[PDB]
Amino acid sequence: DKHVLSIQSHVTHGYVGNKAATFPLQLHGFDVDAINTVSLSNHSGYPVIKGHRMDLEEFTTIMEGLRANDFLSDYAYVLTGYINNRDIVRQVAATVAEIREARQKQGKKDAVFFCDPVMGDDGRLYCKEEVVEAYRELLTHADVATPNYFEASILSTVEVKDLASAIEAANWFHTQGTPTVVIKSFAMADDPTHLRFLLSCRDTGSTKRYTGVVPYHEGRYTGTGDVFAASLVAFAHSDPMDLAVGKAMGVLQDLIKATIERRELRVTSYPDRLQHPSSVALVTPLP
Amino acid sequence: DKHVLSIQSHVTHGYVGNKAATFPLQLHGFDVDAINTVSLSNHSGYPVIKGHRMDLEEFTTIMEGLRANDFLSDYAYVLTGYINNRDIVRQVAATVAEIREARQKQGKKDAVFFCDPVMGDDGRLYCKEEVVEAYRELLTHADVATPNYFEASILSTVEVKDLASAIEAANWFHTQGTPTVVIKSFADDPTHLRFLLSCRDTGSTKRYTGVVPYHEGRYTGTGDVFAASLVAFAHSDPMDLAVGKAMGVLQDLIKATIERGGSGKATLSSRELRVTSYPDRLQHPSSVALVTPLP
Ligand SMILES: Nc1ncnc2c1ncn2[C@@H]1O[C@H](COP(=O)(O)OP(=O)(O)O)[C@@H](O)[C@H]1O
Ligand SMILES: Nc1ncnc2c1ncn2[C@@H]1O[C@H](COP(=O)(O)OP(=O)(O)O)[C@@H](O)[C@H]1O
Ligand SMILES: Cc1ncc(CO)c(CN)c1O
Ligand SMILES: Cc1ncc(CO)c(CN)c1O
Ligand SMILES: [Ca+2]
Ligand SMILES: [Ca+2]
Ligand SMILES: [Ca+2]
Ligand SMILES: [Ca+2]
Ligand SMILES: [Ca+2]
Ligand SMILES: [Ca+2]
Ligand SMILES: [Ca+2]
Ligand SMILES: [Ca+2]
Ligand SMILES: [Cl-]
Repeated sequence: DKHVLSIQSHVTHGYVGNKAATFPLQLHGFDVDAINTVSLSNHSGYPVIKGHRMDLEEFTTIMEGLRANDFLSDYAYVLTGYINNRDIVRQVAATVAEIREARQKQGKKDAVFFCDPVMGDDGRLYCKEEVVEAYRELLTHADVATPNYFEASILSTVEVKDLASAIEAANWFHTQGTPTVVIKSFAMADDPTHLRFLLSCRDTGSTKRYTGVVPYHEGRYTGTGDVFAASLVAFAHSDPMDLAVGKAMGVLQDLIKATIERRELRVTSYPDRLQHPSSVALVTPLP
Repeated sequence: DKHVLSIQSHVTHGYVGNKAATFPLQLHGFDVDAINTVSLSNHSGYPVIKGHRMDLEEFTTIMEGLRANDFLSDYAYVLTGYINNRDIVRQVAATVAEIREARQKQGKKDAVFFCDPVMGDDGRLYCKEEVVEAYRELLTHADVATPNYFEASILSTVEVKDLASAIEAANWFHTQGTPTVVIKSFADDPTHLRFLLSCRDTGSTKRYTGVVPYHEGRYTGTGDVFAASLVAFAHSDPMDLAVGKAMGVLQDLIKATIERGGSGKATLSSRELRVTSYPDRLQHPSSVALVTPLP
């Protein structure tokens, strides 16, 4: 039951996408079955990016092999990240539905679909508007979504700038049909040394909300969301979602503080820290 | 020092090529830069295999990204496995030469190129015939080669059936220009497999042999974890101890695969190597096979 289908980027150099997600999940005892939506030399922040991008036919070809060999019922978890292709984003919906059906037929626990709606960061979109709408549709089928504040803002049309606006953005995701939302971080004008996160859990129609903070470290980091979502899948397998978010945040804080001592996360260097973070973030219920 | 360029297959399901090699190398503290020569649903052993295969242009496109960002001097190790493309196999010699020149321009020690000539197993080619000769041409530029006994047999044209025949096959590799050869396993005594390590400086050859328990059944990915383990141990062990430790890793891995229900009669899925099951045993195997000098 620790089997994840991970639909994300591959880079030869550096740690984003399946390069950020695979080692942490393997360390936690998961089999990671990766579909590499792109196979590039490196992440999009280097001066030169080269390599291959999947089209829809390449994705449905891989699916045909997974289907033919009866692997689809293996996937207790689906984790989607960088896709940046309208046709493949839409196709994930059918892929998740076919996995749900194969698992239901075999009497296994429902799959948990973690959707990381990877679109941009730091005010910059890296996809066409058609990808934004495709994620709005796919999120009608997600169990968990892990947007950064920029993605939560563009999907909901709420500027996420504080806890109130994070909650309005999260409430949009619930209405869309995602029961569990993590807005991974936002800056606060009124609290400049912290980043705040929100965990919002819709049932009753009732919503349990949790918040907390991490230190706002100087500098910019790549692959933070990708290690975060992978770590969240790992912890959420055995922990309630609030404690799973706390551990995942602690993993990210150990990795960032290591990088400052010691932009690229050295995901490989602190294997102990990926499993047992030096501290957990408090994840406290809101009234 | 601990940076590997690994040119091998990617599979979604199961544990061969880059998926099999990457986790062990990461646990040993290496950055693995993977070029995925194919992106397939699963290994060639299953009834159905689907997905994308690199052509030479896709390979040179990735190399341009690595060149333009000045990453080539980082590669202290080059490891090749599944390519199954005559043009890309041919292009690896130019890639390695370019890395050696980038490294010297930065005052770095020379790279070590580990060439796993991935072509076939159990007496059957699963590569195009064209690829066999391309491996003969690449092996003259390899520092270390890790053929299975079938690959050693088809490259040298010696039937590797026993220690003497493995030695004749290894001598062919050395004459071809490969200084260090590991024939990973061959055939009394039904309950063991024997291996050969052969090191040509000198003009002299130091040979070693050893055995591992033979386990009933066909495993896939065993060569791929072995070559990755060998790169990892050879970074801080003499080659004979590195072979001993890599054999030990494989014995633990095969025993964990059997114990989780992957016996000789179990499904292909059940026999997939349990690469993630015992990460400590990937670094520190429960046994180290003896690698004893031949006279
Ligand atoms: N500058 C920062 N200081 C502290 N923690 C950070 C910082 N940037 C990222 N993080 C951590 O990484 C996690 C994910 O990063 P975030 O920027 O929210 O997502 P993404 O990488 O997708 O944009 C956050 O929840 C937080 O734990
Ligand atoms: N059936 C087996 N029993 C025991 N060890 C095995 C078995 N198959 C493979 N191994 C181990 O895996 C290593 C590599 O496997 P081998 O079959 O020689 O290469 P390949 O997987 O490339 O064909 C061997 O050196 C040995 O240690
Ligand atoms: C290919 C790829 N995947 C994922 C991410 C996000 O962490 C980026 C952006 N660095 C990227 O370029
Ligand atoms: C795609 C691929 N890579 C590597 C290997 C070697 O173990 C095989 C054959 N199982 C294969 O099919
Ligand atoms: Ca961010
Ligand atoms: Ca960032
Ligand atoms: Ca992200
Ligand atoms: Ca074999
Ligand atoms: Ca020739
Ligand atoms: Ca030579
Ligand atoms: Ca085999
Ligand atoms: Ca092999
Ligand atoms: Cl706030």
